[PDB]
Amino acid sequence: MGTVVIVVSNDERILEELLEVVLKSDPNVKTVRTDDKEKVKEEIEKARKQGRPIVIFIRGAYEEVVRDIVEYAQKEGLRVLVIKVAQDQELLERFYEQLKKDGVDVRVTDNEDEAKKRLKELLEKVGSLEHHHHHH
Repeated sequence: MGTVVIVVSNDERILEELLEVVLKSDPNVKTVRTDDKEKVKEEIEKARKQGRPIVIFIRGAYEEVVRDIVEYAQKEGLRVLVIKVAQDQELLERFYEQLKKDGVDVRVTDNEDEAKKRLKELLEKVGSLEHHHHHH
């Protein structure tokens, strides 16, 4: 109950399309476009309260803010899983390194087409692990 899945991508329309994917898949799973620091934390309190997964849509430039939020989500003791569209960028990689070095799990989809599929497939169960055995 109350798993936190943070959908990040640089382009807006991707987060919009991917919003509609998860929102129509389940309207009680709180898909919040906010890109904020304090608000995400407030919505996480609501998520754990209901006992439902929460999907936070942050942009690539805004993703820098997510590390401020990570501390709170750890203090909760929740499963923190960042679903992130990689696409060969130094800024995108810069922040990404902080997640893995810390211990927060990050699913790099590396595409937008598969990203939306990943989201709905994680709602089939909970979203707390890889759906493929990542050899290479």
